[PDB]
Amino acid sequence: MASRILLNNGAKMPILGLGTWKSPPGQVTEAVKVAIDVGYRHIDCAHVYQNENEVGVAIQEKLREQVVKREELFIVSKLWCTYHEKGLVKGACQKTLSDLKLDYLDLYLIHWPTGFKPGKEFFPLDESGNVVPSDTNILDTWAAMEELVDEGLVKAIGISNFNHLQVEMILNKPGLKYKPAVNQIECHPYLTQEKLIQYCQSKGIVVTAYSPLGSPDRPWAKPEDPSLLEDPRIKAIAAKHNKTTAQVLIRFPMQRNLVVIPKSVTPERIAENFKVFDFELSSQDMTTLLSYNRNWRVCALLSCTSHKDYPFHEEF
Ligand SMILES: NC(=O)c1ccc[n+]([C@@H]2O[C@H](COP(=O)([O-])OP(=O)(O)OC[C@H]3O[C@@H](n4cnc5c(N)ncnc54)[C@H](OP(=O)(O)O)[C@@H]3O)[C@@H](O)[C@H]2O)c1
Ligand SMILES: Cc1cccc(Nc2cc(Cl)nc(SCC(=O)O)n2)c1C
Repeated sequence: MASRILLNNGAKMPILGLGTWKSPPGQVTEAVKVAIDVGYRHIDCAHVYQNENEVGVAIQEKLREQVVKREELFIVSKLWCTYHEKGLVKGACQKTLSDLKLDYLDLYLIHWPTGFKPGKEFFPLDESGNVVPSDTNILDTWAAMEELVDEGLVKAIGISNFNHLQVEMILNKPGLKYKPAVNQIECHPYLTQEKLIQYCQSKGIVVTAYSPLGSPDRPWAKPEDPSLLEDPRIKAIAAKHNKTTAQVLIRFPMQRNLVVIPKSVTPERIAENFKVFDFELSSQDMTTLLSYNRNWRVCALLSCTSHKDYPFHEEF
């Protein structure tokens, strides 16, 4: 198991990163500091997570402490849906760089393929509870992302929550300057993403698996929902390998040549989640975990099911 994966831009992306969605501002600074101390070299961030300033504080402390150099870190952020308009992309990227206190990002992603009306609200809703779209399309937003690479503000650009047709739209864009390096998608034993992973890997696009533990802190969770961390079948695989259920869940995507970004703000769990390079799931273990697929999404963006670019009507 190599600890990094080569991207189509020539850079090496660490296969394990720390997620930061739902990491409250007063906890995330310590979380990122613990993560860097433990050995994480990749942090997944987003403007919409509303904590980039605090992530910035942590990165800067560790750089000043000389625990790491900037070139050893791989920092990802994401363009939020209200900034798809071509003329807003650069400003959004610059606000993120300013919050993170960085001169460049390693990877900047279009967070979702759906553009939302610009303004103060992250999720601008109509009276029916559906998001108000922006008059934007994916290809113009991609061209604005490419300008960030030309200016040196970001080393690589990519996408998140794009279906294969939407990726194909970018790959076939007239005058394409840069291919996406990464597609960041939800992926875990209940949503195994076989077809989309096959597709992406066949195009040289690295896949990053989000919500690998099933996002037990997601705010919309319901008691009837499935729970990976409580699944007795996965606990039995963990018990066999003298590991925790979370560690099994993190190792799983690693053996599929995916990047994985488990989130925690608990120092003991940050450390636990990093101890996944000292064991191997068997061929049978992988086949078994893949069989748990149930097409179940944490993140189904249900307020956008009428949006022209909603990604999840397509099979993959
Ligand atoms: N591109 C996108 O649209 C998108 C969407 C979703 C997620 N993401 C990214 O992917 C990351 C991970 O996904 P996620 O945040 O949804 O969920 P996750 O990483 O699947 O689960 C995080 C939850 O699991 C808990 N946890 C972590 N390690 C654990 C352990 N070893 N034992 C027991 N519980 C543990 C965390 O608790 P504590 O924090 O309290 O320890 C938190 O409640 C996000 O933070 C974000 O960076 C991206
Ligand atoms: C309180 C509130 C109001 C409106 C919408 C949402 N849904 C969110 C919020 C955030 Cl920060 N992230 C997601 S999905 C995670 C992602 O897109 O990375 N969904 C939430 C959590």
